[PDB]
Amino acid sequence: EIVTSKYQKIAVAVAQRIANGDYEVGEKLKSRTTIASTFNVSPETARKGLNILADLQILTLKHGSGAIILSKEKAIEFLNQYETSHSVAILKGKIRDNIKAQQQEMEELATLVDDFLLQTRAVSKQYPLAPYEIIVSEDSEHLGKSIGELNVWHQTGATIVAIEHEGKFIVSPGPFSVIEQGDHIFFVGDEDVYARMKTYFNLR
Amino acid sequence: VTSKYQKIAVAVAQRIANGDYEVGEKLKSRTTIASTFNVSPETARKGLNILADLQILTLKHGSGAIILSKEKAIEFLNQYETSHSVAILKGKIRDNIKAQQQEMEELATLVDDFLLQTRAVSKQYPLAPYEIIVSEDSEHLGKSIGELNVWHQTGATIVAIEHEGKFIVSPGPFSVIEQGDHIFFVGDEDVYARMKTYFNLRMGL
Amino acid sequence: IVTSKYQKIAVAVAQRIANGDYEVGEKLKSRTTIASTFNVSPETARKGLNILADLQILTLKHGSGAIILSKEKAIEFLNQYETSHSVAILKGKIRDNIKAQQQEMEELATLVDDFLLQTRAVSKQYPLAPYEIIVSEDSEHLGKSIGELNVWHQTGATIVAIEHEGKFIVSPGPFSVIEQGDHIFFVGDEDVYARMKTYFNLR
Amino acid sequence: EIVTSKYQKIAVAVAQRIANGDYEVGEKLKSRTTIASTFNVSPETARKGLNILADLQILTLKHGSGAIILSKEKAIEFLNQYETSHSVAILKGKIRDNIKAQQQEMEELATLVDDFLLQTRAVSKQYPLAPYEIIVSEDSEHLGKSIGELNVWHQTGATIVAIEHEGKFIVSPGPFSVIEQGDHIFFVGDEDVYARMKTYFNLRMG
DNA sequence: CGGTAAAGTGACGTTAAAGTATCGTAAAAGGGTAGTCACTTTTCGG
DNA sequence: CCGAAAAGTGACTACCCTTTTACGATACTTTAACGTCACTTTACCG
Ligand SMILES: Nc1ncnc2c1ncn2[C@@H]1O[C@@H]2COP(=O)(O)O[C@H]3[C@@H](O)[C@H](n4cnc5c(N)ncnc54)O[C@@H]3COP(=O)(O)O[C@H]2[C@H]1O
Ligand SMILES: Nc1ncnc2c1ncn2[C@@H]1O[C@@H]2COP(=O)(O)O[C@H]3[C@@H](O)[C@H](n4cnc5c(N)ncnc54)O[C@@H]3COP(=O)(O)O[C@H]2[C@H]1O
Repeated sequence: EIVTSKYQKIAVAVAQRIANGDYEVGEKLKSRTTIASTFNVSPETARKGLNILADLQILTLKHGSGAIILSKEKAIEFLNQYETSHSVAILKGKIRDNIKAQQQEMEELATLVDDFLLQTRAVSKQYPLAPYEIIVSEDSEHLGKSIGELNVWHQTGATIVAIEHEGKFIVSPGPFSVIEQGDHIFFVGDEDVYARMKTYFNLR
Repeated sequence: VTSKYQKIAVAVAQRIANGDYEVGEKLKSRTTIASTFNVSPETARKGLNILADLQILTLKHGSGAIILSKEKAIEFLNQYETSHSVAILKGKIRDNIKAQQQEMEELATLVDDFLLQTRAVSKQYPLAPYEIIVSEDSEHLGKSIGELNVWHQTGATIVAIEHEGKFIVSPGPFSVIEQGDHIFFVGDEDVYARMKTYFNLRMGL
Repeated sequence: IVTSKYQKIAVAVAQRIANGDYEVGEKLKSRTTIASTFNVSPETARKGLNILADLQILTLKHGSGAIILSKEKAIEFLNQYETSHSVAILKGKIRDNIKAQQQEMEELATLVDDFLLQTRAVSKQYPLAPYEIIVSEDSEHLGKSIGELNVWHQTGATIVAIEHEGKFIVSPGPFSVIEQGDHIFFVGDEDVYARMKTYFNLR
Repeated sequence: EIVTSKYQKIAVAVAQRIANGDYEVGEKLKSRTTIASTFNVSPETARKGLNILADLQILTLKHGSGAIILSKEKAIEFLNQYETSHSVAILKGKIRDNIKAQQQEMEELATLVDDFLLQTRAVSKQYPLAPYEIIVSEDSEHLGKSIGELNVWHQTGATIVAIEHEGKFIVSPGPFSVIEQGDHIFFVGDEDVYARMKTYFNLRMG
């Protein structure tokens, strides 16, 4: 997710304090070791954060001395740009997460289409008396009705051989079997009957 | 297609060009660069090798980095930016997004035919139908499936009739069963027993 | 959680057994011959034959080959394989994947929109570097607007900003007034700079 | 872009000949080196192509007797089966080209947006001013006109500092400089002036 | 009171460690190769 | 004319080579800490 440098984190924190006014312009800061203990960091790590601010003309520290705040206006500008552009950073990170996730989806797609082709080949390899099958997952006035109430053969030309409901099968279902949403209908007919069944159950 | 070494180069060229490093001021070479940019000394060294190759600085003094000319640093910045991507980078990203949008449209249509080329989905379950040859005399011959009311008589769902070697799939109630036809139907073993009895086939094993 | 060629071998051989092409008594060819017929490794063929062995469709205690065991259990295995593998279920997954990818790209499009909006355009760090003069000398051109002076036609300069009493107006237009002591920021070349200096009596 | 084993090619070729009738049913496909010489291929790749044929039950094999042709109807059916499924597989191979190019453009997008962030922080470190740069790449009633004819400052609030045309820059352009399609316009102003310039030159660009 | 020297503290620079990424090597599998094995056909001899 | 032997070819198999994928190791980069150096302040002495 979001990771920044600890050095940067310290720099941003102290720059925010300066911009808020805790450290006024011209405020002395003979520091290193004291603020290092405030931040529970090695005294040396403190400078790693405060000379980056000096080259950026936010403060001035002579050798062996304390940091003197220089420009309120420029420290404010820098802190603002950094935080709003670290929001630029968070948006950037979300784009990289999104594109990597999409590469993950497209890799799954690759294996799916290879697997799809493999199954189409293996399924064709038999041919005893293959029937036609659909999943009635869309809303339709034909759901919650029995096969006889629908009068299926007269509506679509299909002969239903089996209904799968909640993973269970009824073969040779008869007129009293009910077709419910999500059920699988196995049926025989030709390509036109398959097309009729798809339209009849609002499947495309 | 770029690494942060270029960014270092631009940053230090910017300092030189603004006048932050006065004309002829010396840097502490790798140590100063690493302390400033947080970049490693090995990348930094190539970063400054860039400005050496363009004569913005000289490194023949192991001590550090001597800056040479502010005018050449400004030249560097300009050509660098123009040959790289800034407002072009915004345009390139837009072009990339639109190219991928078109590629996805092509993909959507490809898959449509791929899926529609499957004009049906089969199962090859054990639901494959029993086959009986109605070769014996029977009161049921010469009648239509609907007149017989077959499912209610035997529990069978007829999927096809073979008559004179020709098949009718999904036969409906008006198809007639004639002597010698083959009836294909789904059911279980008990449905098979009912069909065999119904059509006077008790002789068959 | 379903990817295998050995399963394709398993179903193929089970379909042969169940249809009756391979009678019960009959022996299958060598594990190496089946691997070559199905164009795969002997090891994957070993997995396929182990599948039907675990389902008691074949036994391999003989080196000559695999002996067929049960035609009905091959049929029993075809039913279970149908369930596990699934047919249009596979197609449906591809449609869902495509739909999810389209939504992910819509999210990406909007993300980039804000990223690019930012708030403004950009910069090319050009030597456009605008000149600055301070109009501190007396001049008949002071107390006049940029349009009244017709500056570009007089000096070749394009004024980008005026500083007046320490405050800035950027893109000033023809109605902005140049007063004594103001700073004029402008673009042009060295000759334009020279014209501006002379024009405002800065020699 | 085609990856069918050599064996499989050999099988298809000889099966096609059988289905055409060049190799009749009782006629024996004898001479294995002689079959290798027919296609100038190795005799063992040919022998195995024929073996895969024999195992799909198109021809029968036996010592001393060249492969005898068994069934016309089934060899014909199998030829047609390979004809459909192989093009199905080629269509599958196509979606692969799409996913590959798109993954490449995503890896490309990732680098582009990383550098875009790099540019934003780099330009945030500016000097007195950074003029907005627009590329007038869209069709517009304003193209082919001079800055003075357009009366740009009064239309948009922008002061144009330079035009880039055919890679050449004119600084301090004046009213007689013309804006042509594809030019880069550099101008000063604020965020609102930028919005006016973008609208004025038909750059909504969604 | 002024100057000098010493000590202490803060900063800067350099080096080391840890984590992540990339590349190379190795292993496994899938597909082609020649050697061997057997069977059938042809020729010769009885 | 029939039988036997030899030769040629089909059938068989163990193997080898090539390609792809996965894992491991090395390298690089970033962040932290130890050490050393400089500057400032104080105290003491002249
Ligand atoms: N292929 C077949 N196999 C076995 N028997 C068949 C049959 N076709 C028709 N019948 C029999 O004839 C009756 C009328 O069939 P019909 O198709 O007109 O009218 C049918 C049909 O439109 C529909 N239906 C019933 N089962 C169906 C199924 N499995 N598939 C499609 N439609 C079915 O409900 C109506 C009443 O069905 P019900 O079973 O009470 O009554 C059925 C049934 O006893
Ligand atoms: N670089 C530019 N960017 C944007 N628009 C430009 C432009 N150059 C010319 N125009 C537009 O064309 C009009 C006539 O410009 P011209 O240079 O002849 O006549 C100008 C010019 O001599 C002078 N002027 C105005 N603004 C100026 C400026 N920022 N710098 C220098 N001269 C300016 O006053 C006259 C009237 O100015 P006004 O703005 O009413 O009208 C301007 C303006 O609308």
